[PDB]
Amino acid sequence: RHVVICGWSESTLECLRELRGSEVFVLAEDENVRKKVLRSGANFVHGDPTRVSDLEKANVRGARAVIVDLESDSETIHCILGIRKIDESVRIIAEAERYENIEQLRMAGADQVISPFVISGRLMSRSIDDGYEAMFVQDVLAEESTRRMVEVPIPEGSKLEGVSVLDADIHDVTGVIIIGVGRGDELIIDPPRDYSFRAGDIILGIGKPEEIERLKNYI
Amino acid sequence: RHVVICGWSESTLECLRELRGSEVFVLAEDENVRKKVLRSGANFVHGDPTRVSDLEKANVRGARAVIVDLESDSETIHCILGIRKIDESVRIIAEAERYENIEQLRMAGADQVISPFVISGRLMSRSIDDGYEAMFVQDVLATRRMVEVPIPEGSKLEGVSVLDADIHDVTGVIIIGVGRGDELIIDPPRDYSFRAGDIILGIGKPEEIERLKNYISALVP
Ligand SMILES: [Ca+2]
Ligand SMILES: [Ca+2]
Repeated sequence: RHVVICGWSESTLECLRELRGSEVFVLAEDENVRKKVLRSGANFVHGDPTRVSDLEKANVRGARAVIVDLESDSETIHCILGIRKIDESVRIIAEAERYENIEQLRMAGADQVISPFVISGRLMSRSIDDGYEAMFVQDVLAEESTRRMVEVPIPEGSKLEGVSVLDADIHDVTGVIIIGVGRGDELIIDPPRDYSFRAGDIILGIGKPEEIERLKNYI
Repeated sequence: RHVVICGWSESTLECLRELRGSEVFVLAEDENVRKKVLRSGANFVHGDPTRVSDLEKANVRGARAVIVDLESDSETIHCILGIRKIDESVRIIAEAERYENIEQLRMAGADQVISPFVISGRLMSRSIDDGYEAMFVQDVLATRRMVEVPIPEGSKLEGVSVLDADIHDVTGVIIIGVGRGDELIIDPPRDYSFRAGDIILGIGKPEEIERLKNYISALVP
């Protein structure tokens, strides 16, 4: 389908770059960003992210997801309320500028809130002696990285359905390091050898392209 | 030792929550942030982070590290230059508001640059279907968290390989990578050989982390 981005910022620019090859619509009030937006691989809709009519024009209804990052947390929350009037099921991902506004965004309808400064501050605290942890985080989240983090869903009828982590022996078989399994609303990091996989489970792993393809085929 | 923070923002506020117990000096020009800075646990120094005299009284010389986060790109650069006039080796970690200034920051002397909007933008792109990757980055940076453990001189594993070390089964800590020199080796091969100085990046619970520390300690009287 398509993804809709509300607001044009250093965060949303990086997001668009990472969605290369995907259809994207960017909705913003500053008409001067159209060229960069087009060059960046997306369609640009000039409008107000807090206005239902404009959110509808940017094709919010039925979108795979809507990403929101307006200049202010107050503007961001108004946009979320607006999206929910159009599609109460579409996934909404919003950026919070200040920690004190996170819950407000969730209440408005955000399914996920990303707080750049909370992540940066935590990384700052972990970088007093060296920068390996920050390096790890920034790199595995990049689609272009040689060894990156991938999400692989366990399809219905998978050979691993009902199979334990131990028996799946994924790392030796694929080369992919399993960091966690997403099931329902939670994430199980380093699942016990006992853990039994289920269809619908999301395997979070790290590996090179080759190893990733192997995991997909294995799964 | 002690850590110095230049400037004040939501990022340094969060950093402080993480550095509790450690001695921290915050140097900032807007006197309006003094209240919050003291409540966060840091000693406050009102001054110009771009001025050598103010950086010196904030204890930059000999610090463990200096974290720099100023709104101005130019000011961040000026701050780094000031730090380098005082201490040529102290670790400098700077925040970049815009991707385009990352290299100017390194040119000035920053050892590391953190780009909040790059990390956020990538997480946005990875969160289209679900939020597990974001859930990961959160749960690990704050039962199980990511940790760095240095291989000491004369360490038991100093010379042993990943296959032989079988650290995950022995400690329960999952090894996500090894830091050596200035390169990070993610998921070290079976043939990889631990060396003194290496930094092991792992995810585990406090007890599993402790097991790793002892499994890695040096054989010294
Ligand atoms: Ca933003
Ligand atoms: Ca900042």
